[PDB]
This record gives sequence, structure tokens and C-alpha cells, in this order.
Amino acid sequence: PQETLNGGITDMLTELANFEKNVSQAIHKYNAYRKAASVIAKYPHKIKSGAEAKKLPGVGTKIAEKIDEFLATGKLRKLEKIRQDDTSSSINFLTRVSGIGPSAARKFVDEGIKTLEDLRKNEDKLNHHQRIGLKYFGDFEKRIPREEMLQMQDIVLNEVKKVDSEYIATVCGSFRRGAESSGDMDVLLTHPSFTSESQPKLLHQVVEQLQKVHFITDTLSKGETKFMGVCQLPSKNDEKEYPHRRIDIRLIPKDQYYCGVLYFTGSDIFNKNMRAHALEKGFTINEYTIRPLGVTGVAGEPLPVDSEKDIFDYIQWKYREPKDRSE
DNA sequence: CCGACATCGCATCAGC
DNA sequence: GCTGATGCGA
DNA sequence: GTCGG
Ligand SMILES: Nc1ccn([C@H]2C[C@H](O)[C@@H](COP(=O)(O)NP(=O)(O)OP(=O)(O)O)O2)c(=O)n1
Ligand SMILES: [Mg+2]
Ligand SMILES: [Mg+2]
Ligand code: NA
Ligand code: NA
Repeated sequence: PQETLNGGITDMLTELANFEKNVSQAIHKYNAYRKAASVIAKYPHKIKSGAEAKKLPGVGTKIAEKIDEFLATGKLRKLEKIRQDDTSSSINFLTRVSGIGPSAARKFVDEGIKTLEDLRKNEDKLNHHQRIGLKYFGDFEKRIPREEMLQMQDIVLNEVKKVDSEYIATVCGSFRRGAESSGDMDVLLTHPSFTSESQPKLLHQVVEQLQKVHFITDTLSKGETKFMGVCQLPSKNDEKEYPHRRIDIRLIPKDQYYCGVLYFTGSDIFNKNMRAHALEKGFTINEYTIRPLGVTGVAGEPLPVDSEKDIFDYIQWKYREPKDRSE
């Protein structure tokens, strides 16, 4: 029930997580540190020893050692040192630009480019995605109040039906889990003339419409089944301008619609725990189709599903509402 | 001691 | 020209 | 880094 309880520790693991991801390029250590931080964050006691923390799932030998040091000194020497290392701190920060991953960030820092200022000086060395992530650096780190999400949802739902009233658009992600604020907007899309069976420009025409009314402002990537870009709420004539926001639109076949709603509603860790738990209950689920495993796991055919708890029963879990799907 | 920890679409690079 | 590998964010 | 084969 508390961030403050073991906050010194959970911050330590979060920092260590980011450096593995961005500097050491180890996505699973990043995931491992996060898991440890999470379960420790829900632990309703103030941890007194590393042996005490090791008891929790996700916490093992090394993190136990790290906790002992922190508790008996108040610092982590490995972390103190990596904090003050110019190269490692520069690589880490640069990855906060959308489009710049660990590879490119390491590349830029190697040739002397270490700040936003240096980036804004070297546009020739940037792909289109990166120029936009740089441009809207501040805004993309701002959270979106649910009030604005509802306003955003209004424009989207309106223009979708305006193109063709047989479309269905569902706003998923954290917004659908009911969160008070979101980091971006996720839009699920479907149309009767697109199933797992076979109208050519379904995604293009929705996007084209949203650009027409000046909702979508930039395009990070776009194809037949998926769009990633930037959007903006129009301002009140006297009042100031809104931040540019990240938006993703994806086109999913209608006959697989609900599995997509489940997945893109999330959450992140929740989907990992469902697909890790299907493999022990003789199932295997992705964003398209839950399939009943065979004996050695030979994957049967795509079942029917006409609501989200259909899936929860196949897998035999209690139907948790979206608001309870953080993990 | 050692591999799994999920897989996806799209931009861009490596190379025939 | 093309296919495939990689990086990236989800 | 953690878990389990
Ligand atoms: N790595 C990831 C990231 C997201 N997802 C699914 C669950 C996420 O809810 C859904 C959308 O990703 P997302 O926008 O990045 N996260 P989410 O919407 O949950 O929260 P926010 O960042 O928006 O606030 O993707 C996933 O399965 N694996
Ligand atoms: Mg979201
Ligand atoms: Mg998103
Ligand atoms: Na443990
Ligand atoms: Na980034």
C-alpha cells in the first residue's frame, strides 16, 4: 500500500533498470529490476534485511546483496559511480527522445553528441521519427488528463463515423482501464469488410480524415494495419494551446476484435502474466487468437469469443475489470 | 550450468 | 530493382 | 537478474 515505505530501495531498482535497458542493452535485466521494484512496492512492511526481501518472488541473490549495502550505508556504490559517468548518463538521457534507442544513443554519444542542444545542431544525422521526438520532447513526457482524453475521444469517434458508419473505434490503453491520466492515446479500429478472411484503404481514409480537420499533425509511421503519429486538441480562442500528444491507431480484423481489445487495453505486465499463465493451463494466447494447446502443444484452431471474459474462462481466471488489470 | 523471459508492424539499413 | 536483418516502440 | 530445467 505504499511508495514511501521502501522508496529508497524501489527507486534504486528503477534507476538500475533504466541503465540496463539504455546503456547495457539488456531488456530482461530491465524487466527483472522492474519486477523486483513492483513486488517490493506492494510489500506492507519496512524491509530490514536483504534476506527478508529475497523471500519475495522476483527478488533473488544479487538484489538481496544490493539491498544489504543500501541498508547499511544509505547508498549503492555501483549506482553512485554510474550516475557520475558522463558517457553512461548521456546515453541514458538521449534515449528519452522517441526514435532514439540504445543503439543510436550510443552512436551519437560516441561522436560527441550528448545533449538536446547537440541534437538540434545535427539534424542531418536524424531520421524523420527522431526529428519529431526531439521537436516535441517536452510534450511527449507530459501526462494527459482524462478530461483531455475524453475531448480527444470525441473528435476521434466523430470523424470515424463521418467516414463510414460501419467502423467501430475503441479507445483502449490506460484510458480504458479508467486511469486519471494517460501517457498517450490508443485507438483500436474495425470494419465489417475486413476479417481474417479478406475494401482497400480502410486505415488510410480514417487517418486522412483526422488530418483534414487538423487533429493529426505528424506521422511517425503508417501502413495498412497500423499508424503511429502525433495529435492535438484545438485551442479555445482566447485560451492557450494544448500539448502535442502521441496517438496510435491500429486496424484489427472484426472477427478477432475482442482479443485485440484485451491486449491493447493491457496492462503491460498483465498481458505478460496472462500469456505466461496460459502456457501452464494448456493454452496459448496472442492479440489475435486464443488457441487450445494440444498435448505437446500443437495449438488447435482459433476458438470463438464474443466478450472479454470468454477468454478469462478458457484460461480459467476470475474476470477482472479493466480497472483491475495493472498486473 | 544454461536458456526463457512474446511477438507484433513499420522505417531503415545491409547486401545480392 | 529486390529480400532480408536490424532497430524501435509498443 | 531470476527462475527452473
Ligand atoms: N510492451 C508492451 C507495451 C504495451 N502492451 C500493450 C498493453 C498496453 O496497454 C498496450 C498499449 O501500450 P501503451 O500505450 O504503451 N501503455 P498504456 O496504454 O497501458 O499506458 P500508457 O503509457 O499509455 O499510459 O500495449 C504490451 O503488451 N506490451
Ligand atoms: Mg496508452
Ligand atoms: Mg500507446
Ligand atoms: Na525469491
Ligand atoms: Na527513445
